[PDB]
Amino acid sequence: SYYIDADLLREIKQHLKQQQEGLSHLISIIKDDLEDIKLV
Amino acid sequence: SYYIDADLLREIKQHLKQQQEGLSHLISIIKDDLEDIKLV
Amino acid sequence: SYYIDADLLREIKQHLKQQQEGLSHLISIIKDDLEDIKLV
Amino acid sequence: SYYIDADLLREIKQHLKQQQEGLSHLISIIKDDLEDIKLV
Repeated sequence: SYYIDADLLREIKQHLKQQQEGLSHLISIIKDDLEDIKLV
Repeated sequence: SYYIDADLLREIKQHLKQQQEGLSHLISIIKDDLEDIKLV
Repeated sequence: SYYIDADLLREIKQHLKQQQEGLSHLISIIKDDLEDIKLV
Repeated sequence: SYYIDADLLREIKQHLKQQQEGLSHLISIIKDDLEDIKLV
């Protein structure tokens, strides 16, 4: 049978992966601002 | 103690704003798809 | 012959709303921080 | 110039990590949905 929302689920997943990459990028910017800390 | 530039918060908040827009987009398209499917 | 399961989409929508709640809370925390910055 | 405690930034990072967990869980749910649709 044809799953009527197949293309939609694929699109939602792709958007979520893009958003996940955005969060990774944010986390990376934060890590880069903290990376030179030797102690705390 | 360790500190960072306060303006980093504004960069973070800008990206989060965008994350929010992305989530809103996805919620909207799901609501639209559910409306279109008329089960009888 | 189609296969349709609206519960799958409702589940995804529920998770997206939960995500949006968390993201709104984080934005609020950063706005609070930026308010405090302005005052020194 | 204005400086914020590095710990405030580590806290934001912790919330971002929680957001990443949420997106991962949702991506996993969609992936599982799409596997299941193969058999209908």
